Amino acid sequence: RFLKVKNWETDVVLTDTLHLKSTLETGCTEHICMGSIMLPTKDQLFPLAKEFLDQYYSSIKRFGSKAHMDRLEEVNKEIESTSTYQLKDTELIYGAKHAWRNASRCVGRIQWSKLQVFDARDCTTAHGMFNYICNHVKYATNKGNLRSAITIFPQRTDGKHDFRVWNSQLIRYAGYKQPDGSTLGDPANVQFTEICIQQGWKAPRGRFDVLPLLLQANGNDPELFQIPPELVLEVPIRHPKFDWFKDLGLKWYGLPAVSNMLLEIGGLEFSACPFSGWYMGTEIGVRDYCDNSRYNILEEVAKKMDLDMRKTSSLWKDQALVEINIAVLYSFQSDKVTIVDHHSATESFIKHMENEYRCRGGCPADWVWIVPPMSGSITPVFHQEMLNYRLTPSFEYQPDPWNTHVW
Amino acid sequence: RFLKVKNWETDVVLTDTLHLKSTLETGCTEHICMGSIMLPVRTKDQLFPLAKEFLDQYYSSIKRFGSKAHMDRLEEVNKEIESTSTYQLKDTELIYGAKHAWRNASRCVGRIQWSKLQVFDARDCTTAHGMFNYICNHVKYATNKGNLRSAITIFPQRTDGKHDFRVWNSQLIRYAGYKQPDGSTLGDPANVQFTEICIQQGWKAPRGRFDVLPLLLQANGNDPELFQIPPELVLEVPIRHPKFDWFKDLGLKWYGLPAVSNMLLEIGGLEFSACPFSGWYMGTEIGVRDYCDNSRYNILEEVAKKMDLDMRKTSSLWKDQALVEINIAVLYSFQSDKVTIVDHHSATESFIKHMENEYRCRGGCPADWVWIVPPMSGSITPVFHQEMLNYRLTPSFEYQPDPWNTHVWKG
Ligand code: HEM
Ligand code: HEM
Ligand SMILES: C=NCc1cncc(OCc2ccc3ccc(N)nc3c2)c1
Ligand SMILES: C=NCc1cncc(OCc2ccc3ccc(N)nc3c2)c1
Ligand SMILES: C[C@H](O)[C@H](O)[C@H]1CNc2nc(N)[nH]c(=O)c2N1
Ligand SMILES: C[C@H](O)[C@H](O)[C@H]1CNc2nc(N)[nH]c(=O)c2N1
Ligand SMILES: [Zn+2]
Repeated sequence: RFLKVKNWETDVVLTDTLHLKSTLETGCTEHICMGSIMLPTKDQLFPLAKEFLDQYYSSIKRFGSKAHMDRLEEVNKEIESTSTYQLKDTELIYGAKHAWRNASRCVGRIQWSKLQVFDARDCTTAHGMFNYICNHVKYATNKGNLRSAITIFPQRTDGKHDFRVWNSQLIRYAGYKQPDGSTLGDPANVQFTEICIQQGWKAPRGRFDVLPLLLQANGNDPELFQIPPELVLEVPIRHPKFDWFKDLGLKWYGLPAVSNMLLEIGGLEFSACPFSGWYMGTEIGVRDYCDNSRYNILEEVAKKMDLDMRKTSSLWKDQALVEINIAVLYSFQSDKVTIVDHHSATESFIKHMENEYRCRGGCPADWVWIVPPMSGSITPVFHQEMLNYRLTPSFEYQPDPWNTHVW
Repeated sequence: RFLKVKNWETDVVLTDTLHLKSTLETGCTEHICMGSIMLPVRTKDQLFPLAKEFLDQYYSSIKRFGSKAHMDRLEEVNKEIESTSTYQLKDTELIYGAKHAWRNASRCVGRIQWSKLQVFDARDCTTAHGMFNYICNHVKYATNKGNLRSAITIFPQRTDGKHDFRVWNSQLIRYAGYKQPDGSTLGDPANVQFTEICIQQGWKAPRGRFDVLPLLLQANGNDPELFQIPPELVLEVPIRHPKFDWFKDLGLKWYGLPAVSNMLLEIGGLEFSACPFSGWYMGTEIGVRDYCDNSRYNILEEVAKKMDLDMRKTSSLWKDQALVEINIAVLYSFQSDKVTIVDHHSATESFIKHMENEYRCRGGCPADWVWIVPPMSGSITPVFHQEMLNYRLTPSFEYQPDPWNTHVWKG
């Protein structure tokens, strides 16, 4: 019930008490670990509201205060009447920052308290949403000096009036299926690029076409909007040693801005809550470029380096992978766009873990996601035992809108 | 209950019914996942259900479930337990048990080979000298002049836990570690504690960087004894790089035979506390972990210097770059000397096929993702994208405490 975690490279042992506050379920049982599975009303409402409000007022040294009790009273009265309730601005900000703080799969949580929260709860239309989103993008991008931000659209009411951003990220390249049988652009987005076309989009059918936004307000049909090109900061990808690298014609966008998740605070459900930080190099270099069901460029890069691709034991894929990742970092840095390498970020996370254990009693962490997709054991997180559990407020997964939307 | 797993690179979805035959606990609960935690005397009372369950499995596998041979064997074991508080396995049972323990080892990427395992029955052994002889033969047989063969040597089962056979080495072949008065470590830092024990027990240490450790063997619960593996039996490989000629000057070598000796084999409730087993190396065990862990030989810097990588900023990925070259050199060296080894791409690829085969033929394959995924280049191997269900089946290999922490000294 009081758990210890060991770092095996350093023998440091932390004691986790925070997990006893965990509420939601992991998917695992005593008979089975699902640690590597991708996705494992008024009486419902008030305890949830109460538990959140309890942690809020404790966090501001006002637990058991008149202001505390008043707010509990007040929210309880609002729930009784409206069947929902509204967060005070302060609570909204705490809630958001804490959803990040609790995101067990996030290696960048050391930055969690420095999140810019944009209250977009007065929004009523997709045009409105578009405006809020352009502002988020410009603010977050900041001419390459990235700043973390989240924009929070109105909370779910009766599930018929949901706000949803249909894109999985605010910025992402298109994916088209060729008669050739292959795939042009980003294969991860083939279906979404289709639904854009189905709903009107004029695709330039290229390899790196920034997708249009597909915005859904109040449960209405979603609408297309093109982000101002001048707001989409992109980095051309070159290598600091191989001049042929530029000829591969690769680029990536500076702003990772996840738009498809669900923010839960005090039982309230924010279906449209796009948030953004900045890239860890491997997200692009390892996953986006080298995953087989993505840009899958490994073969071509290797061939250009003239490595022995005959036997896998030449570790040519490994060599190419390293070089590709060197280039991603080199390009971003040269263009003064914020980026962190997998060594710095994992080392930062270890310090953060130690802070959370020391100041909060622990830190929920999903090893399967925290360890970078390359060079795993030469990063400190590899040797770090982690406890995974679900705290609230949280970011949750939610079904893709097209499978849901009552057209 | 049926459980599905998905490969997110291929969209293959498999169905697990095998987890239903799971008993032992995972460490996990509905409120906490302990999936990345490294480590999360038995009465006649608890012994017969364990025996029966095993014997039920064994006889299914040979398509004799419910036959008279099956029933009589259950009878015989039943009686033998109430009479002797334990029982003995038939040779067939031991062999089946050993293979299935490997097959059930959820952290082993090498399980495609599970059915081909040479079982050495050392249950007639009584003394440490007898142990040394058995081990020597294991080493010679498994080595096979570089053409490695999986083998396991099974010494006598636990009785009262007061007469245990134990191999005090974590591996049959492993390099000495020496702490120096200045804080630095000479040799393998992983073995400083065991090295010290050996030294105290009479071992004359050469005090070099790659001294092969002596066998420290415990028979029947008596104090352990030192034995030197004949050098001619210890196959080693000098490490060089195919393009880099300075690499040989790094003075590196490794032993060819990975032979794990500190685990406990459990079969039908019976506990085998000394069951050394051996296969062959996946290149990353040496090249990534043994050479490059900060707490091991830790050669990344020295290799990086020699490569003249930009080492001032970690965003140069000089570490990643040096790691790859070392792993290249490890594979090249072994292949050049015709010592069996497998790269992490081949091994993970084989594991996916094995695992699929296991779902089809067996209804599942327990697998520990945290361990299965290679410690370099994780996502460019197919296992990274594979969902896995982890659970514990018997027969199994279990951890046990280091014998020096539990041994009662005779003098
Ligand atoms: C500022 C620098 C940040 C860095 C370097 C970073 C890093 C990462 C990385 C590498 C992942 C793995 C994701 C993948 O492989 O697809 C991840 C996941 C995640 N991040 Fe962070 N992140 C940052 C900011 C943020 C912010 C601002 C938020 C929310 C306010 C956030 C919330 C999350 C969540 C919820 C996940 C897991 C999502 C899932 O379960 O699929 N991160 N992060
Ligand atoms: C024949 C070629 C084999 C290969 C390539 C192989 C590969 C591996 C690797 C790379 C590991 C992870 C090691 C680590 O990181 O510490 C492992 C773990 C393991 N292997 Fe295999 N193995 C082989 C044969 C065997 C055999 C013959 C047995 C037993 C009869 C076995 C049983 C196990 C067990 C029980 C573990 C888990 C160790 C633990 O929990 O600490 N393997 N294997
Ligand atoms: C697509 N992979 C699974 C998945 C599903 N749904 C959302 C996901 O987002 C990952 C994610 C989330 C937030 C991030 C913030 C910053 C950053 N650099 N990467 C980040 C990556 C990932
Ligand atoms: C010390 N490291 C953890 C550890 C503890 N106790 C036993 C271990 O065994 C690892 C292991 C076990 C069996 C193997 C068989 C073949 C192989 N190539 N590596 C293998 C590696 C590992
Ligand atoms: C099957 C496995 O759970 C899946 O591939 C996970 C593994 N770890 C990951 N880790 C990160 N950071 N991102 C991912 O998308 C994944 N995918
Ligand atoms: C904390 C963590 O469980 C520990 O470092 C694990 C990670 N995965 C591993 N995987 C393998 N194959 N071998 C190991 O020793 C480890 N160590
Ligand atoms: Zn688990």
